[PDB]
Formats: sequence, structure tokens, C-alpha cells
Amino acid sequence: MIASVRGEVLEVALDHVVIEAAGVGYRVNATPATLATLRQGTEARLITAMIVREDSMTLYGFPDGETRDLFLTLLSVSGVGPRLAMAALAVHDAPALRQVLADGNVAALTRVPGIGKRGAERMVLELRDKVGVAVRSPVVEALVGLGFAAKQAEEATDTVLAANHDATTSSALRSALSLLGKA
Amino acid sequence: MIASVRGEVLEVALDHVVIEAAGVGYRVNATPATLATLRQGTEARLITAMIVREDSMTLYGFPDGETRDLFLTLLSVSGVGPRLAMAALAVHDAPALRQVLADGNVAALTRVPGIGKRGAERMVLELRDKVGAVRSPVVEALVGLGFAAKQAEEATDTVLAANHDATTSSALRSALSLLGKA
Amino acid sequence: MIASVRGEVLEVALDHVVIEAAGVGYRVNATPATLATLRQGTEARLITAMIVREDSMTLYGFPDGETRDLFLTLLSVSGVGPRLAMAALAVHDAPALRQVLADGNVAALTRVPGIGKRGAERMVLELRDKVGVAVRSPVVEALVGLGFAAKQAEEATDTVLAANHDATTSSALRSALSLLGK
Amino acid sequence: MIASVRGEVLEVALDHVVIEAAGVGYRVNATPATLATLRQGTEARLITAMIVREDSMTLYGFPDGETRDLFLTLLSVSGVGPRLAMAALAVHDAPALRQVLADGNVAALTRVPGIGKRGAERMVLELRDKVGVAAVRSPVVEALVGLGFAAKQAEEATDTVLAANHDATTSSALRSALSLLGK
Amino acid sequence: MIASVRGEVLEVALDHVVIEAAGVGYRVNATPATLATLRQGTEARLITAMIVREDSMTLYGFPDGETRDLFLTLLSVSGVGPRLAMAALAVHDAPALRQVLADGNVAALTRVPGIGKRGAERMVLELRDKVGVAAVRSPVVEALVGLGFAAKQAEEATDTVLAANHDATTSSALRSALSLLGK
Amino acid sequence: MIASVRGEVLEVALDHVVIEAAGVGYRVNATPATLATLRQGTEARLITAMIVREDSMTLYGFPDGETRDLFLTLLSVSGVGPRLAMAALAVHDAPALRQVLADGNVAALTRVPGIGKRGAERMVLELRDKVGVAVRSPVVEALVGLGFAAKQAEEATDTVLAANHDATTSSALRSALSLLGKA
Amino acid sequence: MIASVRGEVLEVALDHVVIEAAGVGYRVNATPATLATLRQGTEARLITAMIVREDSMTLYGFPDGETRDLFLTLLSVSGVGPRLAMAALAVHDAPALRQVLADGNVAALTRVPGIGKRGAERMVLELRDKVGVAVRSPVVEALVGLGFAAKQAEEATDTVLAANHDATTSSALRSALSLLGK
Amino acid sequence: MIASVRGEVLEVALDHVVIEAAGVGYRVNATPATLATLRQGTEARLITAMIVREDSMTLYGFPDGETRDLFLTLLSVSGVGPRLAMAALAVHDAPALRQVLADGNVAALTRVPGIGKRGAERMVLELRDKVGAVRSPVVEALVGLGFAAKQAEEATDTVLAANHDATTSSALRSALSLLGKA
Repeated sequence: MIASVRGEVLEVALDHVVIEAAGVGYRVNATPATLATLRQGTEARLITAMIVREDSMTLYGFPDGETRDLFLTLLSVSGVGPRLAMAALAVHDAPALRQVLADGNVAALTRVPGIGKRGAERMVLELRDKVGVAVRSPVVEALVGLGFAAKQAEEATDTVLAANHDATTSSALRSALSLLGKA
Repeated sequence: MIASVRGEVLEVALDHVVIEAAGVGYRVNATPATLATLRQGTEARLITAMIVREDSMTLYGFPDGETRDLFLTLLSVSGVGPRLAMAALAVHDAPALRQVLADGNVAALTRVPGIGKRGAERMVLELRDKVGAVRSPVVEALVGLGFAAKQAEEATDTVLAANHDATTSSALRSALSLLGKA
Repeated sequence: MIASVRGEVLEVALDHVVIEAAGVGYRVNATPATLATLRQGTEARLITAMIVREDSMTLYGFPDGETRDLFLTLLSVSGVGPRLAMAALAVHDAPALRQVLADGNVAALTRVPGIGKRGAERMVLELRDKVGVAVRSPVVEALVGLGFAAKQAEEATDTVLAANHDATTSSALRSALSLLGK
Repeated sequence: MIASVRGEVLEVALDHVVIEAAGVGYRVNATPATLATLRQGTEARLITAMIVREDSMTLYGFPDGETRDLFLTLLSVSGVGPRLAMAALAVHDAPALRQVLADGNVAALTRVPGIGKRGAERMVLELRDKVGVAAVRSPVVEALVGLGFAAKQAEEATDTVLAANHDATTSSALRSALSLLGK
Repeated sequence: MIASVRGEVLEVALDHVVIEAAGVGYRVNATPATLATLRQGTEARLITAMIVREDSMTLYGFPDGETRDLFLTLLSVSGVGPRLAMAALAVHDAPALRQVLADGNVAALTRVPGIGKRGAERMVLELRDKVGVAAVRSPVVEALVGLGFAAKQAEEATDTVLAANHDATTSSALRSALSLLGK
Repeated sequence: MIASVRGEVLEVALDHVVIEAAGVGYRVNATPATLATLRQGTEARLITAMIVREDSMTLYGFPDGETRDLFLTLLSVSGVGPRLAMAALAVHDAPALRQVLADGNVAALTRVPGIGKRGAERMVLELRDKVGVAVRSPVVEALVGLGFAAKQAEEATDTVLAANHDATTSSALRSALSLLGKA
Repeated sequence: MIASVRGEVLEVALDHVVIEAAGVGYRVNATPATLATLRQGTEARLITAMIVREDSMTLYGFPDGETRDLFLTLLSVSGVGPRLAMAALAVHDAPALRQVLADGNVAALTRVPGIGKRGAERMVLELRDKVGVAVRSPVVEALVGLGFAAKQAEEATDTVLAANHDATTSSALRSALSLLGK
Repeated sequence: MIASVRGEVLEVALDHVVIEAAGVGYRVNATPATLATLRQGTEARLITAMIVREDSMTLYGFPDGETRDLFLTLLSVSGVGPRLAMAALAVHDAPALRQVLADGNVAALTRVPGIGKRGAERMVLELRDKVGAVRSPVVEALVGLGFAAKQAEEATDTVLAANHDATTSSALRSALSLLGKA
């Protein structure tokens, strides 16, 4: 629910920061890297990921949305929870971590405390082609997200994009839907 | 609990928006149609439906209360959760979705990914009527408190007959004192 | 956790109001009576009781803590949830309802939809000795509140009230605590 | 998630207060002592600890994070919950409480209502060598341990960084140690 | 599900026994009194009440179903669980317990450990007009009510059947009343 | 798990029976109709349906498996639990209940206490073509049950049945699988 | 609920045995020591502890109640589950383990995989006063067991033991109960 | 808990069997291959895997322990539950399924309804090795108690060197006393 928190940095710890928004101070966990860029008494905005469990409600912040998204993705792998996800990133910056996950670098992953030889392999297997392996593609992802079949979702997207090129990613989606909604 | 969010649109994505209110940016999920009327770096407000679950708290936003209510009404149907409720709405605007249901159009609904012939019929069955001036609202509020329609009506008529031009709320509390009677 | 909501009234329905506090509009379920005193586009505050459940997070507003408290109390009774509780309060104001309870007027309680025969007796039995009837009394209940007995929560308090001529109920409490600790 | 609330004090009670931040009045539980320093109609800030359970979401306020942390720590003992924790802190101020715990003062703890002879002993066993009182190397190792690294390997990298970078910051030292650890 | 166990008594204890039915030794909890009548190495039968919880599956034995039913009934009172129920029945024999309850003997109940003044009162309020002691028409209506029919409609059909079938069996009367009710 | 219980009928009540198997007495809920056929002190076998919930474990018995299956089917409808299911059957024998559910007889269903106008409609809608509206069909049901697509499941079944007619329902299934397992 | 399983041994592995009781073969997890005394195709009995959890229902066998009991006891400690408990018993027989606990021999406890430094101290502290050191003592614990204090569970018992010359611990208990009830 | 059921086959259906043991008929789910070797009105025994869940307790039976274990091993894979585990086995006999996995044959597995290219690869990845004489079993039992392989081996070699022809169990307990050493 909480996608971001912007406010006065009240405290910069070694594994988190406290940002005050409208008098409310939110604790947001982060990596040294993300923290290093923060200074007490200054304003700051972090892109967060709110993770609610039965006995907890936690925020994890990052510099950008690309990174925050990467975190959420790490979470989708079996046996990889919030903490381990953060550790992976604390040990390997987003850019590297991604790289490793493409180069199937199992040696590198292992270094992250908590990731065994197998664990690393499951991570590499689960997301090598889900990190980085543009009008068109985005629109079909949107349609597949709404539950449409791929080789049909892309059929609408080509018709739309071809019938109208100047189309933005959003308008393109609206169009595809109108054709899929079968007028 | 959160019925709405008003703030600066920090980001307009393909399936949701981020609105900042008091330095807190809330992710509000929405349909492409709703998503269209929005612009980044602008002030905006979306009527929302906050769904609380064990491992999640998600917001779903719409242009008006009316639409946000139809959203919740879809959830009231067995088998239909938020994702599908949203998809149904993305494929059919509120106005149309309402007719498809009221009109019992199994074919149209089926065009929504996830809704099969059987599932479409259920929605048509359970919602057919469920899709849609002081007397009715007052008794409704009353029935909403467990009172029996008949008894609810029989106290509302009495009140509206007391004084006629009475706020719907005023007629309601007035009818309550009569029901806490003796 | 949320004790009160104060902001612009965005909508006033028959069983709830929406108060926008800092851009976020909270839905607050209230009684027609309470809802009566509220007009849209106006600033308003409401003492609330936040009910947290696995699949829900709901607010309940009232004019004062006096009523918000009774509400919470109604919920102390086995078999009584928020809907029934609000219903009860909608049929009888906090003041009166207390009377019905203290006077065990089961005939009036049953007037509330959802509360019948034994349901009322169950309530009358569970709430009488805690509905509606000084620096010393509190300070002791506060100690009894932290777990302290009474025989001892009274001696420490008497010790301090005779010690410090007579001042704040606060310092008397934290003073009785200091003794109770050594 | 909520680490602190700041706003107007709407009501000071004997076991809780109401601080109103941006229209929202949050109820935060505290000890007579913590409540003492507060005055209604005044703007005040309190370091809180948000405990979320299945049918409850509560705030517990304190004067500073140090005290707040003590509270969280009390909760780490089996059988010790929010209520008992507060009671403990209401009878013994934080300093006193840490003192007692480090000095196995079972007699003192037993005085707290609800805490018996055994409980006092478990607490003393649990908390004793774990109290922020009863400095760049240790912290950095602490964080490295926290991220999943073993004590040995952690010291090894922290020492290196410090020897190279004369003496600097826990932050930089941490970030630099993680770099080495990344192999 | 398990309503009774019958087999060799492997061990009579002070608060439970072990009856071995077909190789499986079931532990069933009971009162000193119920345990009295039992003798090790003897074949014995006990009417049980199986309480299944999330992390527990237990048996509670009694001399006859009547008593077993009383136990189940005690459990229908908010705040009253298996343990308290047993204790209640250990101090007061079933007859005595029903007596007390019907006679609002709050003094007697309060004697049971764990049951206070209030508890005794709730119990008396709850149980009192609901005790199998403190006959074909009533039962059949009882069953018809149990199946979801309202008292009025239920009597109406039961009377009919009985008037037609002079006087017969609760069974047949029930089956015949359900037929009419089926319209 | 428990599909049936055969033993000495220890007690015949108005809404259940107690059958003892190897010294263990199981309480099995049933309709008057099913009970009427039972007599105390006699042996008896009932086809049961064990329904386990977090705080309970119950058995529901019937004359045959066709009926027991009908019960399980009623359970698959939304808002229809064990009790209501039993009541439907207590009020309408299997044969009739089925009939009603085909003739969309909403009037009849309503009579069952607990089934409103809408409730009945959902039941009729959900299972009119799942009660009764043979080598071939059974084999495809088996394959669809294992997760196979219908219009492909039946394609294998025809090949098998045609290539070999004398086939039993079971052997026919084994065959289809071998062809679907793609040798 | 299942206190013991007696039947034909169908299989004897290294960490468990399968006893077929009346056609049903129950898997019973045991220690190599216990498993030692068992030979396939032979009749065997085993005192068990049935552990019921949401997604599991497991049995644990032992030679006697003495050990099955200690097992249950090990589980009374925070942080100790069935695996670790069995492991402990597999490394130290019930007798010895009791010694290690009573003598707080933390160096020996840590020999058990999964139990380290403080883990052992935690156990030593939680179990000593309940590990390994008459008609009157029991009867009183039995009353203390039903909730009775002690001051009173001792007087009623002394009253009856002096009343009835001296007989069954049973009748003494149900006799003390009869007094404690009037 | 229930490792096996032996009794009269009361019914042999298309996807399960009913075996009566002590007048209790248990529904044992099984594959068509296993289902074949069974005849009604005959005595039979199936090695089972009892899966306990909040709202269910289901039995799955097979011809041998070996096969029943492979069944549980499939469950250990993320995303694979009992239904699919059974389907996989119905489409591929234990022997073949083992090779398909060991051989990492994504194509074959994909023939199983429910197992896609991605899901097949996961199973191949997580089980590839997981599918398959006294030294190894003894250290394994030891490692099963948390002991470190190296230390486990270093105590087993010592024992097997004590006396050579020693039961695998005897070597195990013997190695344990050595590990509870000093």
C-alpha cells in the first residue's frame, strides 16, 4: 500500500532510516548503500515496499522504483524472504545482482550469507529471464496481467500499434482492450 | 478504511497510480480507463476500496463512489476476488458491466479473462438485481440495522407524515426514537 | 490505534461519514444521531474505535470518548460484534443504553434488532457492574491496572497522598510506583 | 512500522496519551513517568513501537529510542508480552531495569506484578549480555553479523577496512567491508 | 468423532486412564470418581467426547452419555473450556452439578477452583433451562427445531402425525412429520 | 479419510447413530430415514463422509455411496455446509432431492429450513447438470480429473475404446494414459 | 490422544519403526536405542506421544512412560521441538539426560546437535526443578492439579487420611474432593 | 502417521480404493497402475502417505515403500501438491518418472497436466539428485540428527573398525555413545 515515504530524516542507522511524514515517523529498512546517501535533519524520499504479515508490517526503501521492484521480484522466489532479499542487495548492488542473475554467477550469490549452492541455483533458474533478458512489450504484459493469452494479447497490440503508430503505451492498451472487449 | 486518496500523482503506470498525500505515496490499483484521466505532477483524488488480507493491504481506486461500490459488489460473489473484479471492470466499463449483468449477457462477461460460462452465469444470477426519494433510503437504512421491512416502512410513513419535507437523515433518527418506543 | 479523525467532511451517508484527514479520506461508521450533527464541506472531529480483524480494518466514530468507550465495552460481551453494538447505540443513546443496562430493562434491550430474550440478560449480567456508578480512587485502579493487587495499591497510594500534601493524580501514581518498586 | 508520532496532545491519561498528527489522533500507551513530561494542548513527540497482531494494532511510546529498544527486547523473552513489558517498565525506569537485569536482581523483578521467581530468572538468563550499556569496529561487525555473516569472517573484513582507512565511519567501514565480502 | 472407547485398561492414573482398543492405547481424561470404577487389566468402556483443536486432539471419558453430554454443554459457555469443565465435574458429580446450576447455587460453583463469582453467574444464566432433567412430542419437535424448523411450524406437524398415528415412535413420528413438512 | 464404518450399533438417536468398530465407537450423523433402518445391538455398515475443520472432526453416514456422494456435492455449493446439507436430505430423500435439482423446483428447496429463494437458485444453477443430466464418459472424467483437457481426453478414449472394445473402464483408462503419456 | 501402539513390526528403520495395529500400520519415530530392541515380524508395544499440528500428525514411541513423559517435558521448553527433543534423547538416554539437566552439565548438553551455549542453559534452568527428585503427596498434587491451592488441598487430604485409617490414593482423592466441595 | 492399510478391498474405483480394516473403511487415493493390481472382496495392503491439512486428512497409497517415498519427495517441491504429485505419477510410473527427472527431460514431464516448461525445470533442478552398504546409511542417520558429516564419518569408521560385521543399527547407536562422549 505504501509505495513511498518523503520527509525529514530523523535518524540514520546502519540497517535503516526514520523518515517523518506529517508528524509520523516511519522506520524503513535499507542497505548501507542506500543509507550512505542519507543525512539526518534533511528531507528525503525513498521508494518503499510495504510487506504485511500476520504479526508485522514493514517498509523496505530504495533509491528508485527499478530497485524496489527488484526487491519484490527476489521475494517471489521460494525460500527467499524480506531479510534474505535485503542481504542479497546489501552484498550486491542492484546492477551487479542483476548481472549475476544473468551470468548465472552461482559463485557470487553464494557469498550472500544464507544462499547455498542450491538456493542460488533456484534463484538463477527462477529469474534470469525476468530481470532483463518500448510500447509493444509493455502493452502485452499489461494484457497478460489482466488475464489475456499471450499469443492473442500480442495479436491485438500489433493491430493497434500498426493501425495507429503515434500511440502511447497507455492509449495502445485502451485500444487493444476495446478490440478484445469485442465491441 | 481508507475511502479515498488526494494528492500529487507521482507516477501513472499501466495498471496503477501512485498518489502522494502528506509525503506518503500510496499505490492505488486502477483500470486503464481510470488511469487515463490522470497526469503526473498533478493533484488528483481517487475513490478507493481498501482490501485487508493476512499478508496484504491493497488499495483499488476509481473516479466515483458509484464505481467503487460496484467493485465491492463483485467481490461479494463466490470465486471473484480483487484481481478479477478489476479485470472485469477493465474489459467492461462500470455502465456496460452493469448492463451485461442486469441483461444477463453470458457472452459479454465471458470475454473477461477468468470468467467462464458457469462463472458468468453465477455473477448474472447473484448480481442481476444487485445493480442499480426518501422513503426507500430511510427504510433501507433501518433494515440495515436489522429491523423488518414491514415494521421499518410502518414507522417511516408515520414520520414522513409528521412533517413532510424532512431530511432523509432526520426522518431516519426520528423513526428510530419511534422504534426504541415502548 | 486510531483514536480520532479530524478533517473535511467529504460525504455524509446514513450509516457512515467520510472525513478527509491530510488528503486521506477515512470511512467512519456512525449512528444516525451522530451523523446528524455533521454537514459536508465542514471541518469535523470524531472519537473513533479502530477494529482490526484478519480481513478487515474498520473505524467507528462517536461524539465523545464517553460513547466510544461504551462501544468498546459492548464488545466485551460474548456474542456481540460491531454491527450489533452500533445497532444497539443507534436504537438507544449512550446515556439511555446505560440505563437499560443498569436497570436490567430487558424489554427495552430486546427492542434492538439482533438482541433477543437471553441475549439481553446475558448483556445485563455482564455490564451492570461496569456501566455508570477524586485523586485516590484512580491512582489505585491504575496500580490495579498494572497488575498490583489492591491491599498494596492502596497502602502505597495512601502513603504518598499523606506524604505529598496533595497534588497531581499523575505524580501520585508514579510516586506510589517508586515505593512499590523498592 | 510507525516509529514515532508527533503532534498536539489531545488527552493525557494515566496509562496512555493521544497525539494528533495531521488530523489523525493516535493513541499511544506509556508509563506514568513518560506521561508525566506531557502536557495537553502541547506539541509533543514520542518514540513508538508498533505491535501488530491478528486482531490488534497498538502503539507503545517512550522518551527515546534507547528505551523503546529496551521494550522490544523485553518482548523477545518467551512468555513476556506488551502488557507485562509495560508493567515492568512502569515499576522500574529503563536504567533501573537494565541494571536489575544485568545484576540478576531476581528480587527486584519479582516485585513487578505478573512476574514470578521463574520468569525473573528466564528474563535474566535471556537478557543480561544483551543490553545496550551492560566504537566503530563492534557496530560494523554487529551489522555484518546482522546481515547473515559469521563473527569471524566479519571481524576479518572490518579490521582490514579500518587498518586501510585509518579510522573513519561505521557507515563507510560497513560499505567497504561488504565490498570485500562480496569477494 | 470418537464417542467411546472399549478395551483393556493399561493404566489407571489419578486424572486419566489408558484403554487399549485393538492395539491402540487411547488416553482418556476423567474424574477421580469415573476413574474409581476402573481396574487395570480389566476390559472397560467409557463414553468419550473428542475435542480437536489446532495443536491438540483429546478424549474426555465418562460413565454414560448423559454425563458426557453435560460436559459438552459446559463447554458451550464462553470462557469455559475442557479443563475447567473437568474440574467442575471433579468437585461436583453430574447430578450435583445440574442441581446446583438449576438452583442458581452460585455459592457451590464458586467453590470449584478457577470459577469466580461472575463465571458462576454466566454459567447459571447460560445453563439452567438447558439441562436434560431440570415423551415423544417434545423430542420430535426438538429434532425438527434442530434441523432448522421453527418451534411453531414444528409442533403443528408433530401434533398432526401423533393424532393420526394414535401414539407410536419418536422415530416414525419424526419421519412422518418431515414428510408433511416437505409439503 | 474414513469412507465407511461397520460394527455394532450401540445407540440409535434421532439425528445420529453410534457404531463400534474394534472397540472404538464412532458417532455418525444421519437422517431419520437412514436411522429408521438401524437397530441397537445389531451390526451395521454406513458409507460415511469425514469432514475435518480446525476445531472439529465429523462423520456423516448414508445407506449407499451414491447418496454419500450427493452429500459431498451439496457441500461444493457456496454457503452450503454440513448441517444444511444434512437438512436438505432429511427433508428430501436423495431421489427426490436430485429430482428437485433437475426440475429446478425452487419451491421445494425453499421448504428446507435455511434455503432462501436465492440460495435455492444458486444450488439449482450450480448442480442441475452435475447430478444426472458406461465405459466412455467415466474414463474421460478420470482423465479430466488428472488434469487433462476434455476434447483431447475424449480423443484418447475413443481411440482406445475403438481399437479395443472389450475394454473395462479401468483398462481403458490405463490405455488412454499410455497414449497421452506419449510413449 | 494415542498413548501406545502394539502390533506386528512391519519395518525397522534407523529413525523410526512401523507397527501394524489391527491392519493399520503406524509410523512411530524413535531413537536408535529404542529401535534396537525391535525385530521385524514380531509383536511389539511402544509408549507414544502424539504430536498434533496444523499440517502434521506424528507419533513418537518410547520403551516406557517414564521416557515418553520426559519427551513431552523437553517440549515444554521454549525453542525445543520434536526433532531436537528426539535428537537429545538419541544422544543421551532418559536417565542420563536427566542427570545432565539436574547437574546443569551444559558441556554435555551442547554435545547434542542443535543445542548450543545458551540453548542448554535455557533448558537447564527450565527443567532442573522438574526432572528427578507415598499416598499423601500425589493426592495433593492431584488437587493442586484440579486448580486447588495447597493450604486447602493439604487440609482436606490430611482430614481424610486421618479419617479413613489409610487406603487407596484414589478414594483419598475423591474423598478430599467431597469435603472440598461442601 | 498412517503408514499403511491392510484389509478387505470394499471398492476399487477409477482414482482410489476403499480398504476395510477393523470395520473402518479408509479411502486410499492411488494411480490407475496401482489400482489395477486390486480386486474387490479380496485382502490387500497399500503403503500410504497421510497428508494432514487444516480442512483435510487424505491418504495416498502405493505398492511399495519406495514409491510412497518418491511421492513425498515430489511434495517437497515448491508449487507441487498432492493432486499433481499423483497425476505426475499416473502419467509416469515411479521408475520412469525417476529417470525423466534424473535425466532432466523437460519434454516428458511437460506431458503431465499441470507441469509447464518452467515447473518441469524446477522439479528437474530440485530433484535431479534427490532420486535414488552400511557406512553411508549410518552417517546419514547421524547427519539426520544434526551431526556434521565429517564428524559423522569420523565416528562411523571408528566403529565399523571396532568389530566389522555389525548391524547398521548397532553401528549407529555405537557411534552415538561415542558422540555423547567427552
